[PDB]
Amino acid sequence: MKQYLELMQKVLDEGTQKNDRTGTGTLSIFGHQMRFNLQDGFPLVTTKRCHLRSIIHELLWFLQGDTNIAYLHENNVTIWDEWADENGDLGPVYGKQWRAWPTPDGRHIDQITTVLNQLKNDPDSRRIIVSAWNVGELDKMALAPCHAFFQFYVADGKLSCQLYQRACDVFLGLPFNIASYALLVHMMAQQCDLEVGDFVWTGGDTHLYSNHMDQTHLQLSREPRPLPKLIIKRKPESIFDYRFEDFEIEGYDPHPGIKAPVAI
Amino acid sequence: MKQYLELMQKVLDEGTQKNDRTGTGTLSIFGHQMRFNLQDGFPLVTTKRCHLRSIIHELLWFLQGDTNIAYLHENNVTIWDEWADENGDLGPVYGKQWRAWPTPDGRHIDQITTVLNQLKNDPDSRRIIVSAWNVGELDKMALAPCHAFFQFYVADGKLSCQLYQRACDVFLGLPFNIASYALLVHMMAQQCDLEVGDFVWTGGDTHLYSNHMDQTHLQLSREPRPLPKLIIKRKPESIFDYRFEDFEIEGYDPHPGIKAPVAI
Repeated sequence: MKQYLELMQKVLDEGTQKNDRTGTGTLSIFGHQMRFNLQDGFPLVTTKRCHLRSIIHELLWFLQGDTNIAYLHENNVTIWDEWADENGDLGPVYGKQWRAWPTPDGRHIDQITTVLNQLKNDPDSRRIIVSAWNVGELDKMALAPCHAFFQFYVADGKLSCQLYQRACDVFLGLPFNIASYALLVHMMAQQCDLEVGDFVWTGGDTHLYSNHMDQTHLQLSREPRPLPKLIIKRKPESIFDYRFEDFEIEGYDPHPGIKAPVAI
Repeated sequence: MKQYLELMQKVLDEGTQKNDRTGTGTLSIFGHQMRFNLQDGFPLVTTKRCHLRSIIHELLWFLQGDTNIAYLHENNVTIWDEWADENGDLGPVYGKQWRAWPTPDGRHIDQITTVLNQLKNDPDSRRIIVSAWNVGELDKMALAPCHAFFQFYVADGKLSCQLYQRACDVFLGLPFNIASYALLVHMMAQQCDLEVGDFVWTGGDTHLYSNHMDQTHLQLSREPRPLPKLIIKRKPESIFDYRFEDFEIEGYDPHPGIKAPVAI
């Protein structure tokens, strides 16, 4: 997509050379923001073939709040396998914080229900927020939240959402991330009888791995195509009642897929 | 400053009309980002006279972690008076979360010390973060955090910082906010023997109150002047040992101050 390709070029042009966790070098920039008007089409990259299967399953899984990968395993979704222990547990990652943020006084805060309550009764609130950055539980998580915090906003009958992503592997992870949150905005908008607005993506340490350079140049040589259209075939009674089969994509005509090699 | 004035104009040009908490209407946009290269000067607005007195005192107060306004009162800093109760308490706002985020297992997490530890031992970390958004303590706070979350980054011997501000009164609050965090970056950089990099400001619900419109047009009619220079007269042994007198501003030549009327 235009916004995505321009970010790749920006990292190439002004990114600084360094390293990651402890291995493959990277080119990185700090602080970036882009916007996707969801009325213009569903933001699924077209310059390389992507699939929504895992994205949809993972989001439904997040919304349910159970951090065990049993559900993902049952549906052959393996993106969390590398981090799950022998019992399939990941610790209190995303879902747990979204649906049951633990407090010192023994309560479990449902941030998703809270946000839906705000959107329906106080849409102009300046604090319609969901945070996965629970400082006191970071050490227990298999991975520290990447998509750490997001906020909603309502104007002119449209629902917008801004995500703060602390770090981002532009080539491998970003396409997945943008589609995931775009899907959530559509679901929340449907439950609130609102039209979709903008998805605003804000990133911290935004990078490209050294071994993804040839792949990046290849993708940049391709012209983006018209964005597809998301179809929700059914209207669930609540945000927790969506099903995999409820979502379909129309008019998706991407360029060939590009593999993403990763070091271990 | 150029970046600040362009934001005011953006809100004027594309902001939508609505309301706030429950009173004065506003023009607002959702999702914005701007960058200040601290090497180009200290980002204290020049198109209207500003002062650093309260900003400095408030930041030292945040760093100490005590949320009672006694210190502010002793120094005639009254910006938190409206929210403090009879005993001068504000609940677990900013400072408490920065220095003693409470966990369900009875610990108090010092995020400032943690970040300094990361900057000195693992500067390439993609999670050098401080969050004030403690979901389980929001109801006990006098006010929900506005400057909610910030992240540091190091490259080419320079320290950068990105702040996520969930909501922002562009005319009254933003000038204060930008200078406050810029000051923190300078202090953290000094303690880490690093040069200052960029301060990246990211906002959510960014607005201008209807009764600040004439004031905004007046400020936009003024040409920004060269940014001043921050001087730190002393090098404290730690981030918790700074004093008010350690900071001085040179070359600050602003336009006349503009009052900000507020409804109650």
